[PDB]
Amino acid sequence: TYVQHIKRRDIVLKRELGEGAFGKVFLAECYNLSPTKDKMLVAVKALKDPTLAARKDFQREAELLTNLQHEHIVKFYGVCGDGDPLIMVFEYMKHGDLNKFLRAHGPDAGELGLSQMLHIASQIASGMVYLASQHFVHRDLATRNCLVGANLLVKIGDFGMSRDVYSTDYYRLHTMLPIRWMPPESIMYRKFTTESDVWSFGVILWEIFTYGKQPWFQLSNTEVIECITQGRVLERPRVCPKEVYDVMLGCWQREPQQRLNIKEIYKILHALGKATPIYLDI
Ligand SMILES: Cc1c(C#Cc2cnc3cnc(-c4ccc(N)cc4)cn23)cccc1C(=O)Nc1cc(C(C)C)cc(N2CCN(C)CC2)c1
Repeated sequence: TYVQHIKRRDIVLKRELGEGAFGKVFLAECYNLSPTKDKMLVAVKALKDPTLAARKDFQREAELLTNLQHEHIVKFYGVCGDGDPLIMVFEYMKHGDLNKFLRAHGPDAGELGLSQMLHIASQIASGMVYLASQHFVHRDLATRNCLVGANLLVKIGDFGMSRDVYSTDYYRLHTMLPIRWMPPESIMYRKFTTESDVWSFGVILWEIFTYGKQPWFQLSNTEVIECITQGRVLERPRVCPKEVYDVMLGCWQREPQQRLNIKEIYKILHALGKATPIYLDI
């Protein structure tokens, strides 16, 4: 597909946010982008001196995000031309990643109410309904890969593992894998499907209702693999309503075809809310 072309001259970097496998991410301003062409905040990913593999991954990401557009998928504005660094431009989400957001509202840090937790969950589920409709399998759904904007707006992205910060969330089972978020068939057989994404969503629900705590925090990586392989599941958080835990269990059926599908999950989460927010388009 064609990707929108942003001029390098129109981007002004303001602050560095982090670095992944695919280069540094910055808060920036961009001109000539908004309908008024007035400057607007964006996030910029910059890849310096990219290898061939990095260039290919950059192109794959740009094409994917041009094609996958939805209210709850991270919004992508375009790329700069060929050169160094390679630059990709995203919508700025001012509250950052959902895992840090959840932790900032947790007891170990006011707090988030049931309505707010369900709204976060429902928005992620909505994004996943869209991904499933495009036959896109994400493989790394987790709150660390979701962004939070104004009005508790949550969108799904994929940032990968941190380049500069120590992380406990990935383990080399080749490739680093988010094993704590994965079902038995993904760990044992590398089978990744919409159904393994549903498993991960159940783990996201657990993250939300524990304010971002790491799944299986009490277990080493080796113990996690054995635990998941042997069919143990995450325990119900004390502040988690039984109905919400029952949705998690619906995600965590050992047989993938017995799991709730994400459309079913979306409907349930929406019925579970006492006063589900109303979505408008004007
Ligand atoms: C949004 C984003 C960005 C960004 C951003 C942005 C805008 N505002 C903020 C605010 N905070 C952050 C922030 C700060 C700290 C930390 N730890 C995480 C995020 C990022 N922001 C950077 C790199 C990659 C992406 C991104 O999600 N790329 C993406 C998305 C998708 C969708 C279809 C799920 C797919 C892909 N793929 C590429 C790689 N993947 C393995 C397979 C597919 C890449």
